[PDB]
Amino acid sequence: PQPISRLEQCGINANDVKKLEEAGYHTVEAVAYAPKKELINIKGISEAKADKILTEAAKLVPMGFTTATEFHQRRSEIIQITTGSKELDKLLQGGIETGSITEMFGEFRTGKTQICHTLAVTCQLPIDRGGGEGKAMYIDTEGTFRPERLLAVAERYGLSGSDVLDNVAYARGFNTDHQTQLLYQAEDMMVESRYALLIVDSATALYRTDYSGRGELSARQMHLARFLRMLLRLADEFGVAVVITNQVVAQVDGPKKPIGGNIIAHASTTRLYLRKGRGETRICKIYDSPCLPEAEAMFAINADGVGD
Amino acid sequence: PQPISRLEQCGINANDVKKLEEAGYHTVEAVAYAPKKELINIKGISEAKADKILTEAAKLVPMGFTTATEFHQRRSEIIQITTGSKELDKLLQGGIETGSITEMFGEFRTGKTQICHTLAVTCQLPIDRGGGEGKAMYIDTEGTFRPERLLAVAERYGLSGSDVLDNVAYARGFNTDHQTQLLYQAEDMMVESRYALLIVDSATALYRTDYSGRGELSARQMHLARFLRMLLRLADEFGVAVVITNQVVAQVDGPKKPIGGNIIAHASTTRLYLRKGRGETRICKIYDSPCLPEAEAMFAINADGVGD
Amino acid sequence: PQPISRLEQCGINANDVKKLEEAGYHTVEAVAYAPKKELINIKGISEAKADKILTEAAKLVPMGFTTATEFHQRRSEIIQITTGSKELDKLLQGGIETGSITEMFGEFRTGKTQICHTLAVTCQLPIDRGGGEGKAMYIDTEGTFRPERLLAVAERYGLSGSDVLDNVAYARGFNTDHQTQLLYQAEDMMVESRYALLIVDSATALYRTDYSGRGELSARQMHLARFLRMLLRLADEFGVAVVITNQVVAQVDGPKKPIGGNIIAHASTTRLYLRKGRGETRICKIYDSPCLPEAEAMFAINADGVGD
DNA sequence: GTGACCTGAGTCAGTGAGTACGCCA
DNA sequence: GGCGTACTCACTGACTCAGGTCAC
Ligand SMILES: Nc1ncnc2c1ncn2[C@@H]1O[C@H](COP(=O)(O)OP(=O)(O)NP(=O)(O)O)[C@@H](O)[C@H]1O
Ligand SMILES: Nc1ncnc2c1ncn2[C@@H]1O[C@H](COP(=O)(O)OP(=O)(O)NP(=O)(O)O)[C@@H](O)[C@H]1O
Ligand SMILES: Nc1ncnc2c1ncn2[C@@H]1O[C@H](COP(=O)(O)OP(=O)(O)NP(=O)(O)O)[C@@H](O)[C@H]1O
Ligand SMILES: [Mg+2]
Ligand SMILES: [Mg+2]
Ligand SMILES: [Mg+2]
Repeated sequence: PQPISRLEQCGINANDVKKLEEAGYHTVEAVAYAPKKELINIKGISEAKADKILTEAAKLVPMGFTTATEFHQRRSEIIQITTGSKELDKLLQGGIETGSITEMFGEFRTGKTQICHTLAVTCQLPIDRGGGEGKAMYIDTEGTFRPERLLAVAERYGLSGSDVLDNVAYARGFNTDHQTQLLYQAEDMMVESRYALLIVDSATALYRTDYSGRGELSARQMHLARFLRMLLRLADEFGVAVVITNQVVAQVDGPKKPIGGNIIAHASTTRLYLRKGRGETRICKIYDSPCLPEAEAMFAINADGVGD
Repeated sequence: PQPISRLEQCGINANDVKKLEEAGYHTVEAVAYAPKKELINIKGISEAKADKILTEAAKLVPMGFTTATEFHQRRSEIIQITTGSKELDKLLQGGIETGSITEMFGEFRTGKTQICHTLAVTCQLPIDRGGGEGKAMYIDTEGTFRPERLLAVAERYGLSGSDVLDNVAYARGFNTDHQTQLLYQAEDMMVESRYALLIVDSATALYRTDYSGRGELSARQMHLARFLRMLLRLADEFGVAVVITNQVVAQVDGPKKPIGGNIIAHASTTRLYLRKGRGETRICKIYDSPCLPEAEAMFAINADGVGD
Repeated sequence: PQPISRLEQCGINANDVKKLEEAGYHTVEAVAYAPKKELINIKGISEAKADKILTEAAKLVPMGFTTATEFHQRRSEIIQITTGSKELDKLLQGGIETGSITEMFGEFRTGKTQICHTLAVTCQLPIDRGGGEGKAMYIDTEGTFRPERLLAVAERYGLSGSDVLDNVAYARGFNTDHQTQLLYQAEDMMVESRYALLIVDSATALYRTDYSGRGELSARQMHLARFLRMLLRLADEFGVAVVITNQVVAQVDGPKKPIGGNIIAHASTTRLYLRKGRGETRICKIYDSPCLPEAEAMFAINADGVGD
């Protein structure tokens, strides 16, 4: 957490610091991730303070050509502890690749919210369970968040108390504004919420309800792309696992197809697939990942705890 | 391959040469390549100083009319870094020419970063396997550069695990402005070396999330043109391949076209479309190349690297 | 044509002829075309000197009216260069005409470079079959010169060998001032030897990438007008077939119009819109030509060249 | 042979750029 | 297999002539 408040000590005007904090941006990394074009439109920042803040931000962080040795060493802060029920974290080697946009693009009845609760609990798994991690956020656009499931999966992982594992943000969207403000206040600049989980339950569901037809596609997807960029910037800020879900559409043209299309196809790092099949048990895929190979898995929910 | 300070050794004022060095010109070609307008825009340079700088620059480097057979004998050595797949480096004649800019685009899960990952390693190779006898300076904006592959690459090529990572230069470049900036830092830090492959993985991932909406589109494409022209400058200046990769959007008629419009369409020399095929096997196509004919590959993304 | 120092040997003092030799006036036709306002601003020459050199040049070069009947005699023996395709041949009424500016624009992968490459070899074919029997100059601005593709054309028509790469002269413009300066250097290489093609592989790519905004819009259109003026001077004093190449831009208001605006739109006698057709086969439609219809035709790019 | 004085009058336009964005049984 | 809508960007500079009137 290297925020705009620590930027004050660098010699930056306090008034401009607060007038940037009142905007979306909250950290030196945030402005260093935005052009001069985005800084030019903040009222009270006029074409000179923006540039000098750009130079100060560029000098403050080592945002230059490295050799990636340090990048592999930074891989150590990143843990994939998605245990689930069976064959998670073994065949699906990367369940939570912190710093990457995991995307459970799946189907109804195939346990996307259930696995989201599992993921939220596992991101709170202590150091003894293969690494201890924090928790910062949960978006509930479709209004399906039952912390009773959190308690049930807590008992699965050996957690007696689930109120400690109660996710720090039960925010909801109600519309396409993707909960603008929480990305801004919850920039996770405190001492907690480091290597946390940022769940967006049905991130682009509301983009389907509110935004409608071809007449609103451009605005819908540009809003979506700005939102996904905000997610990616949040992930780049320290390290956080951006785990989102998504629903399928039906290809009447002549069986799942992306919703959000190529914006979410390219934005998300490790995109994922879920299937029901036969019996109670359901199948997944390992689908997109620059590191993992295509494969399938095998899992089932229980009442006293859930896998995938 | 002649450092800019050598013009000072000719007799040009030391203050002028250093102020040009921090002006974005780090080779005797950098000053010669640009027009007088950019040199004039530099602080401390008048019209006369710029004119004498241009004359002394044109004195050294041959800006003349060499017959096409001279260029053909220059074309005997092209290096043509191999791809790793027998069919892929057969569709490409010998590979990809060094000294021209190549672009790879496709939908998700098409192995653009896979081709980059298994084609940058093939540059720090003896020419016996179509190597380049150079290094890499992979630049990557989305963080698709997952280090697990980055250190699981080297088991097939015949090289140790130490001298693959130690021969790449990775930064992030999480801005539209940071792309050209990183190009400048790369030029000034790699003039004193012998590189064979500069990779700009996602040239246009950052020209969507950043410059949102029309009206803001023209500045987006002007910045893209600036970046692409400086990119092309690194080809004549250092004789390297500068492979970039692209993305797609749904061309809603009311399904596959590259982003960047007609600015990335023209600057690129060779354009490769990667598409998911029947099963794990991929399909590559020659979209837009000056010498290469249109044909399809069938390369398969294997664990060691792109094979067939 | 006659070189600059022809009447000077018995006329003006050789010193001022060598003084104006730096100003890029390497033929007495060029001095004839010269405005007095553009000769007062060069060093050495006074009012009386400028007037006397202009009177001498006007004595050497015809300047007034001429009955269109005799100019029809000139136009009946001009040479039209074969394009390399049989169907493009009749479409362009004998192919690319000489002594005038021709401009083919289009999106990528439309074969604009490919037609120029085949034009560079068909520049040397005999008078009974090919275009002008002369050395082909290839001022190139994108680096997409492929001598290999030149050869494949040489196998056809039975002019194989590197004897076609010796005739072709290849420059490489690196900016706008230099692309303009290269026409001063190219000015003297055509008064001493026969050249029959003035391919500027992209007339406007560097204008697009050099002058950034709207503040530079008046400047760049002025400079481009000057460049097209010297192009027209070359075309109408050497009788070379200038073949410039234009890119495209996308209309956002409502769909691909060429870049350059009302300057190059008016100042490019013949315009072609090459468009991709189906498969490997592309289409060439006429856009703006004062003497041939606005139809559209067919062609394709093979491993041999741009033929059927 | 001696002996300086007095400011008026405005002008004349030019240059286009730049695509995005899936949907539904 | 019948489905549309979205707008903002700016800098440019060189220019000349004209005179004529007196007494102590
Ligand atoms: N506690 C449980 N025990 C066993 N099976 C369960 C349990 N909870 C849910 N399930 C099963 O898992 C499915 C959950 O599907 P899920 O995709 O999470 O629901 P949804 O309504 O599609 N939510 P979302 O996809 O986030 O919009 C249910 O339909 C049941 O078949
Ligand atoms: N070890 C491996 N063995 C086999 N296949 C692998 C292996 N690692 C990666 N792959 C495959 O390579 C594919 C390419 O990854 P991909 O999703 O294209 O990365 P990306 O190019 O960064 N994504 P995008 O930007 O959407 O193209 C994966 O989906 C796997 O199918
Ligand atoms: N040997 C060949 N055989 C057949 N077709 C070929 C061959 N070489 C190139 N082509 C075709 O020519 C196309 C390229 O045309 P080109 O003239 O390079 O377009 P351009 O618009 O000038 N390129 P850019 O630099 O992106 O503007 C390729 O996409 C192929 O379709
Ligand atoms: Mg469900
Ligand atoms: Mg890919
Ligand atoms: Mg071309």
